[PDB]
Amino acid sequence: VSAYLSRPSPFDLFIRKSPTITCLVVDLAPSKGTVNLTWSRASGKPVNHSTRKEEKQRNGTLTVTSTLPVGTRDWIEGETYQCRVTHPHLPRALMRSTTKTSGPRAAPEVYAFATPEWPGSRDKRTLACLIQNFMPEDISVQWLHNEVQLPDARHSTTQPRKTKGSGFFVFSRLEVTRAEWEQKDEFICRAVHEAASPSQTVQRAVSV
Amino acid sequence: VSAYLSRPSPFDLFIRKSPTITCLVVDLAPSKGTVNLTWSRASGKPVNHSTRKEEKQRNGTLTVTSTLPVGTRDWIEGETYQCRVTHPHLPRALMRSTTKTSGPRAAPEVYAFATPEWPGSRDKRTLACLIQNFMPEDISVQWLHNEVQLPDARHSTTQPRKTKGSGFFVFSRLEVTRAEWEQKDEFICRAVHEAASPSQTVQRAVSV
Repeated sequence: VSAYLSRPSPFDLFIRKSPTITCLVVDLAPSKGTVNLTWSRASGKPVNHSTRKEEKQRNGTLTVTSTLPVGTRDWIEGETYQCRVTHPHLPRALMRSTTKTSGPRAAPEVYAFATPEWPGSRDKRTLACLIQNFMPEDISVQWLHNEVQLPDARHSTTQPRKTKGSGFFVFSRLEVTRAEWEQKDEFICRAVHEAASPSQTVQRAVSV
Repeated sequence: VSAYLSRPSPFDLFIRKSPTITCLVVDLAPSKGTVNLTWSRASGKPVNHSTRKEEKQRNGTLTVTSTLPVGTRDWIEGETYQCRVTHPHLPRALMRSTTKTSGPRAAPEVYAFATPEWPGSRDKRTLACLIQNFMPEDISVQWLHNEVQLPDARHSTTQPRKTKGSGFFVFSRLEVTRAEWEQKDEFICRAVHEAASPSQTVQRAVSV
């Protein structure tokens, strides 16, 4: 029985302009009672209506999440939100809180590229992107075929990792068909991040 | 209070030829009693002497690990080892087990490269490597300046991530000085993995 609270994704915060935070509760072994999640603002101000999702996987996880729409300005100004998790059997209630990260800011550096695909085949052509030197750690990464964005499910992005002083880096891998591999020059890796002024967005086409 | 048991690193198993497994126990809040770790072989056979390490970080973690030297052949043949963790306050003892992963095998594909370093500076030149299409997920990655291996602490490697059917991929980043950046053609990314016959090793120099 664990719980996690995540900050808004930069994409939802700066592009979409409709930030949300999510409280995720994982129950390795389900005993039946209801799992409650309560939201509150440290400032005492009112919180909006949240969305609850319950999903079972007979593997060993009754996943439960609650997504709370957050004010854009309030979040940027530092409001702190709290998720109070109430599971039937446990003594004390779980409590998680989140706020914007403070500290210095640094823009992301983006580098997209293709992996050598030397004939004689059994395959998977791959495009990949390295995004680095950014801080804080929150960032949204997305692939585009020119001006149109591809579904998220198509790429795999690693978790932000610290480095030597610089800040953070993330790596994204995108497997593509032979067809789109012929127009790889048209694929673009885009990063959305707070420190990337103007418009918190930085992108680069696959170098060839 | 959590526990983790890891399999041997491919490097220790195939190059060094002296495999070890490690039981790591993390105690977020220390109450003082002793933390015991007991090793056993599912086959009942004798286990060697293990090495115990205790380290404190007033942050909130009394880390404790026990490393057990493992037989090369026994491990390759499928022996299963168990770590029985005994902490003072908890009711039942924690138990973790590990064995070689079964299933299909696939060699790693290695691609090393340098990130564009366009003048006008405040910096960090970087070399990076993408290793993919391998399975099982255990792999050792290392950087070398020609024939000599660099200290591990110098690079950062992501955790193996699944993909679409293919298998796994891992990304490694290596920040270098302006000096070594002049001889980047000499840096090599090497992967040690079971399916990479001959000698379970595959490497590639930084493409330029």
